[PDB]
Amino acid sequence: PKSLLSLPLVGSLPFLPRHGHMHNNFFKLQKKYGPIYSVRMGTKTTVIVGHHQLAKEVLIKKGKDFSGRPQMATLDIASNNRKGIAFADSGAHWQLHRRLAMATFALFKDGDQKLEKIICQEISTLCDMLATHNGQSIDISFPVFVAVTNVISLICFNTSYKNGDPELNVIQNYNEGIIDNLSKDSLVDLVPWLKIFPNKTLEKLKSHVKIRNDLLNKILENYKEKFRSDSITNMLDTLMQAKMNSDSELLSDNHILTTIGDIFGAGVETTTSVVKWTLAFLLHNPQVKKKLYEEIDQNVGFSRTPTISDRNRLLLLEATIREVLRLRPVAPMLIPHKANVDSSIGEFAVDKGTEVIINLWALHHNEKEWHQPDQFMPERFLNPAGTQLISPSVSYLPFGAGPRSCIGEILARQELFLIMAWLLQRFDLEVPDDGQLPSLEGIPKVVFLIDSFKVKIKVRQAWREAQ
Amino acid sequence: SLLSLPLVGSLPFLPRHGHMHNNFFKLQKKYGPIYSVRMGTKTTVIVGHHQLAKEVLIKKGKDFSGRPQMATLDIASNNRKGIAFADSGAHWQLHRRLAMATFALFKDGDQKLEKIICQEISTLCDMLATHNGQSIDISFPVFVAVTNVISLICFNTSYKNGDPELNVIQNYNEGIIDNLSKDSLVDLVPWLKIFPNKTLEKLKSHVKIRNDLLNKILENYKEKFRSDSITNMLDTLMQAKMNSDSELLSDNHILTTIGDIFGAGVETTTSVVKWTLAFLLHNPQVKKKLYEEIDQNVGFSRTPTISDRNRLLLLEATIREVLRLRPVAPMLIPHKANVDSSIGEFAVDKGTEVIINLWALHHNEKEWHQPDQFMPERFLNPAGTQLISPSVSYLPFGAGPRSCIGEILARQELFLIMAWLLQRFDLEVPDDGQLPSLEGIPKVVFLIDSFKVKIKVRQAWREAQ
Ligand code: HEM
Ligand code: HEM
Ligand SMILES: [C-]#[N+][C@H](C)[C@@H]1CC[C@@H]2[C@@H]3CC[C@H]4C[C@@H](OC=O)CC[C@]4(C)[C@H]3CC[C@@]21C
Ligand SMILES: [C-]#[N+][C@H](C)[C@@H]1CC[C@@H]2[C@@H]3CC[C@H]4C[C@@H](OC=O)CC[C@]4(C)[C@H]3CC[C@@]21C
Repeated sequence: PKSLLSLPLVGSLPFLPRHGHMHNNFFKLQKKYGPIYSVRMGTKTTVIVGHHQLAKEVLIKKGKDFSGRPQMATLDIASNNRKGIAFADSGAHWQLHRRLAMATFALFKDGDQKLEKIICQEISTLCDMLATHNGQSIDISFPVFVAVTNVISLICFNTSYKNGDPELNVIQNYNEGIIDNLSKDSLVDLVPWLKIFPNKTLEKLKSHVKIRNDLLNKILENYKEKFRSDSITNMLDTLMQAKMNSDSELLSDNHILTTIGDIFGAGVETTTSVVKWTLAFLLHNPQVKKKLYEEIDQNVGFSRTPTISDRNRLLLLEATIREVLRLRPVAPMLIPHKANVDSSIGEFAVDKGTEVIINLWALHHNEKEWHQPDQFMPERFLNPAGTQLISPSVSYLPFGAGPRSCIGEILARQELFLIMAWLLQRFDLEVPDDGQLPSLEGIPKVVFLIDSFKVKIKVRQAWREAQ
Repeated sequence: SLLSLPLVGSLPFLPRHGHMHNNFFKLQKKYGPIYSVRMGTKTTVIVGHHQLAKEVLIKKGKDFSGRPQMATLDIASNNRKGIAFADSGAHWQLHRRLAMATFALFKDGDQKLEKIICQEISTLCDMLATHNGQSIDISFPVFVAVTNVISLICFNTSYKNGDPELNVIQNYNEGIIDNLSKDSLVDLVPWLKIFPNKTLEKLKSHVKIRNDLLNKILENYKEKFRSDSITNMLDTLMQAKMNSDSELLSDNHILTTIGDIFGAGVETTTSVVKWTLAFLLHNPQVKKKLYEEIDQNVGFSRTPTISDRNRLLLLEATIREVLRLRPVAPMLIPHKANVDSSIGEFAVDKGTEVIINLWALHHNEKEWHQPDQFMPERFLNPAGTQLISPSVSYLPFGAGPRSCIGEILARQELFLIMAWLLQRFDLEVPDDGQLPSLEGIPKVVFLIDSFKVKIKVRQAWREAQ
């Protein structure tokens, strides 16, 4: 029986570009194809991994095999040709700067530079500014941005900004610009639209990165006179020292600049996003918010301000931060990895140079590893009696794992806990007067961001009477 | 057999569709330049020709110098205190007089208005220059500059960079403007009283923050005031009360007058600057001529001064054309008949609200050539060597008893901001090509949608520094 012919197929993708969130689109495909599959774009083959078993083989068991980074035209501009840490390929450059960066956080282990003290100082500044807005609905994005930017500038240069220093608006402006132009889908851009049609994405990215580089360069030069081999106390000292003791090819001035830029961008954008997400979920869940005010008042009161040691007491607050980092991870697909050598994932072959994506969203929403994964439930991280924190699932990796794992996790966890505890001790946070709630859908950029929203700020009466 | 339906109400256009001032203007084709509308028991008269407008504001200004009472205006003005929304009477008359007498304290000296103004503009230009090569919204830096100028006129104080109080003011200013009215204070249908809403409660909560902030300043000034140092607006008001009428100089009355001056000085000037920048982004040809004008007449050996209004004629005509096309108050503030009177020989009863449609006057096709078009040249002789007044149908600052009292301040603020900015900065379209929408948002002030501008330090200024 004759039959019409099937049309020649020159290309095929399993979902529509720019429709839906990529991480969720990859996760939905796991019903059809399993937890690991590949897609080819020209000559580049990419592998997506969506189960914690296989993710741990990529990140840990074989971490060094898959520690590379793929080269992207956008990340080249941002990383000054793959310098820095996050977007540098595995190699001597990345191995050294990563280690020196991790070593700087020991300069702030304890003493007067104890991170908790640096953080609580800026948090005090932030809470004071916020209190002037008593009774008003405001967007707290910038006040937080300034606080974390000062904590990071103290770690990097032992310098901090003064209220109103226009530099803070200049950085805000080129951070905004680069994040808006770098990627529209969690750094996983299947189709290379940038190279098919005429656009100015790369030209915009250069403009913003020029202002960033020139600003950092001005600081790094004015610091060449301040430096003393006897006084290493910040990240810039650590780097400048190794350059003197040298290799010196690796610690060039552009290499140092770009490595500082990564720490700054990483430390400000991630932390500020997660605070905003946490506020948003509490506006949608006043029942959790009420319980957090009760916990913070019974365990800390108002005689003092929260300290890191309160982490052992404010368990629901720690469970909320954990639940927010599960639901809305800062990087729902981490940063793309790359196979440094021929290797394998779950017995499947993977050739050298293959881009490997870990779908963190899939891991955090596996219906077999989590009860009601779509729901904001801080209790999932506490025992039934709410007296002890737990780890309900092994499919939980907000900070990654292995050689490319996060180096600022300690800082981030202290900033988050303290910001939230200080804010909750002093302020009622309510829906703005016109009743709008933030959309919890999110915008998947290099960072998984939430749409800007306003919050009604009111100084709590319990905290007022206590004065 | 078939009859017409009983008709219980009729309005000549659809509420909340289009801009009111323009809907009123369109109706003149059909009804003439003056007609009336009756809402319940309140009759309102709309006036749309310069001849009749000048009879209401000037020839009969005293007959029509009242203000209609509105629930929303009552909250903003603490029950019709202040000046702008105060009914004609002793209170309004005295405070307006004292507010105007305050500007003579700044006619010359170390505190000459041009010195106060140029100081702030210098700070603004230094802040804006840090943004070299970036696209920004210049709303807040201007708001802060002008808030400092007015604060210096009222208290001889200014805010330092970063003072969170400026964000607090910006917040409740935005809140009050957003909830005061949706259409130039000419809200025909009283929706606020028909359906459940929280408009008046949002306004109260914003005004409370304003009143509390102002009260703190005023009661901390009682410990500063001296009879021998009268140098600002608060001094002028306190002296009058010391020399006393004193019943009209209550603390609330002084607060509300100061509130009116701060709000009027800051939100009007900030809007006009944003409107001027928008039009030049749409008219690069005018923008180039301005750069050429200022370069040849002021150069880069010094910053512009007020005396430069004699040479920067295109800049002065551009400002005039922006106040014609996008008046801060397209329908002024509503007036009211204090007595039984007449307009154009028609009877107007006492208590009748009377609205002057300035938009109609400024777009009259018989009085202006291509009134829809942005044409700074219309205010210069064909040779571009002297400013002219091409029509009598031009009243951006009102006229008569309720006319603007800050015109002089505003005209110097506007001229100097633009001159300094054009001397030093290239102002161009942001990187993604978006241009501002010139349609506007008719609120208590005729506002322009928020937009951004790429700011760059000019090479001429650079080289010459
Ligand atoms: C809640 C906050 C944060 C979360 C959830 C987070 C998560 C992550 C993730 C998902 C990655 C990619 C992991 C991978 O490729 O396997 C990463 C890497 C990185 N993180 Fe963060 N991060 C946070 C905060 C911070 C802070 C405060 C800093 C700096 C002080 C920082 C510095 C970095 C850097 C420099 C990298 C690049 C590391 C590399 O490629 O070797 N992060 N982090
Ligand atoms: C471009 C800037 C400005 C424009 C176009 C403008 C225009 C106007 C207009 C049209 C009126 C209403 C006239 C009427 O109701 O018949 C008015 C009134 C008023 N203006 Fe302005 N004005 C400006 C700036 C200022 C400034 C800088 C101040 C104070 C420093 C100020 C203070 C006032 C006050 C207090 C009134 C109320 C007068 C009264 O009701 O007796 N304005 N202005
Ligand atoms: C964790 N995490 C995240 C996975 C990463 C950490 C840092 C890293 C980059 C580093 C560069 C920087 C440039 C800054 O724009 C100018 O400076 C904007 C913000 C970035 C793009 C951040 C965004 C988060 C990241 C991808
Ligand atoms: C000319 N003109 C202008 C068109 C008018 C002059 C002043 C007047 C009022 C006075 C009160 C003030 C309260 C401020 O909110 C807190 O302070 C917000 C801004 C206002 C509402 C301004 C708006 C402009 C005006 C109607």
